[PDB]
Amino acid sequence: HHAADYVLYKDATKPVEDRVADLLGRMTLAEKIGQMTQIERLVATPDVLRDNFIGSLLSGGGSVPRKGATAKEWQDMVDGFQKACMSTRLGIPMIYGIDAVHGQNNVYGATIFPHNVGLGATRDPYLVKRIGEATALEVRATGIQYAFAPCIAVCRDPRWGRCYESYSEDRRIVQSMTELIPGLQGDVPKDFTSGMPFVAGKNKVAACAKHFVGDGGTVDGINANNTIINREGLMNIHMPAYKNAMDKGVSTVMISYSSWNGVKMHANQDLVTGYLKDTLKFKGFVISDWEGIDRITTPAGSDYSYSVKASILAGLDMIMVPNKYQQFISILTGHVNGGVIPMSRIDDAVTRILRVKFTMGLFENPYADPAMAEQLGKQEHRDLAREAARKSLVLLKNGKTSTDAPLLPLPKKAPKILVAGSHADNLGYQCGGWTIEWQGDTGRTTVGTTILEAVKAAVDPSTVVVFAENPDAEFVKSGGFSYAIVAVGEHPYTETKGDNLNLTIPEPGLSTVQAVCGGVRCATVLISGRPVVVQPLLAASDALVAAWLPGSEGQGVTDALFGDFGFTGRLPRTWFKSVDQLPMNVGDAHYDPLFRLGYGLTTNAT
Ligand SMILES: *[C@@H]1O[C@H](CO)[C@@H](O)[C@H](O)[C@H]1NC(C)=O
Repeated sequence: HHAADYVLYKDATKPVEDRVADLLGRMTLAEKIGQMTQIERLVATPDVLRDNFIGSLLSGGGSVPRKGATAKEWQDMVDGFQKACMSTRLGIPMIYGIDAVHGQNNVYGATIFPHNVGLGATRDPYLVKRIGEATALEVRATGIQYAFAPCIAVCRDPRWGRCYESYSEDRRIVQSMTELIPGLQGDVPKDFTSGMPFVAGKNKVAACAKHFVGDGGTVDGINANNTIINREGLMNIHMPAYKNAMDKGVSTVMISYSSWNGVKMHANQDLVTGYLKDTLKFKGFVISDWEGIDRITTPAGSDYSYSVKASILAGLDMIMVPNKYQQFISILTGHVNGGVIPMSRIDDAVTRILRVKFTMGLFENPYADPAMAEQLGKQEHRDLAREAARKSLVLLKNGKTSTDAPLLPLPKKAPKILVAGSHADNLGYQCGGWTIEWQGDTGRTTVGTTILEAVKAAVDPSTVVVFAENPDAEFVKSGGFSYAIVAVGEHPYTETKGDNLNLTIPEPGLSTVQAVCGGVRCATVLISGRPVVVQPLLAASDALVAAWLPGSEGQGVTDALFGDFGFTGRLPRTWFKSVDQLPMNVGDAHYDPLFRLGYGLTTNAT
């Protein structure tokens, strides 16, 4: 179809499958294995990208061009690495991936939405769609084309450090919230074949259903450990949302570090090829986790030869190396040259990678759009995050006795009020993990509104607002306060750092609630990624709200505290009485919750 130097794969009017086959038929083994290789930006250079024909780059948590970088700085970084890849013989663009899991959360000034546990509490899949929509725009603001989300783990034990990354312990809720996928990617057309990848174009991103499969079912909630459950229970609890993800055209699937009955996911051919690919008919690309193939062995990295063979034969297509690319490429090349990995396996992997790249429009728009930079932290998106935060809140108590006046909603007009606690004025704590840094961080880490800021923004001008982080009992008694709002809870964490067998919040937390509530009628705002030991907090408090990890828009919290909207959130997880009960789900036998799944009190707007 026309000039003498025509190349079919470069013709945007041709069918994706024809473009994929055309390009594939031209590629050398080095060019094929290059597509299968994803490296960290920290090891990337123009020569490295060109000389090893690299297929993909990522930023891990905290991997940023610099602290405070603008959207434009991100675009220019991404474009520099793209220019190198486009300069190879075949000019195959790279795809850049990142953990944009509650907004474009590594980026300064990005809107930070509630983490998944709170979204589960909203029971609003359209809200979650809109969050996917907004997140795609903020990811494209930075020139990035690929988000490692959604996490569709079904967390069955809250001692897991990733429980906040699960929408719920109930798979039906997780299933409903796969609407994040068409938000991030665009809706699939009416004719669509389940399992095909889809991304609408340059204003959308490729998505990633993760981590396949049973990541939320591990023993004692130990992150990346073994999930012991029969096939029936794997398929009834952990798998279903993957089929909803196929039906919505999820582009990619990331494999879990976890094992299923002692078999590493990253080596599990029956599940990755037999089930995901051959039974679900998945046609996008399967990606490893970060040194996931290394960790097939114990110790990790003790037979990288075997890791490469096991993973690739199992059916993984792209490998998140992410640093030792030369070793990865060399070992895989050697296995193919030795006949240990057939060319049919390499060609399948490359076909899937190229199918996602052509489908999403990456060969037509390999570079960033500078007009999209201004999408970052946009007010419309902050309004959406505020709505989500407010909708996520679960009211657990609202009066000590059944005869007390309901504390919430609080009046905006009062002579003097107290805001107190470690989490009342700490933006980093209210965002939790995967925010700026991998593990999150403390204090004013990005643009947002703390709970204290939000109070000051909500109250009548005649209300005096006093902040004290950890006031003693006498301070409160002597202060002439109408009421207090006290915010306490967990510190930020991510992955194995968040694994916690006691689930008791750090001090001073309880002690400040006790001091404050001892003095004046109090509304306690509990910031956590999960249920935590709550009976002592409840005993002290007039009202108590489970606000989860509500993100940058702290006005969502005060929207409900002051009655602009009613409380509507409901527990998306069981609240336990004691950690000795765990695991405890919601049709066991020892099922004896403090608050059952679905519990939540309501108020009416004032
Ligand atoms: C689970 O963690 C335990 C305790 O650290 C360790 O013995 C074991 O290797 C882990 N198992 C798996 C499958 O990761």
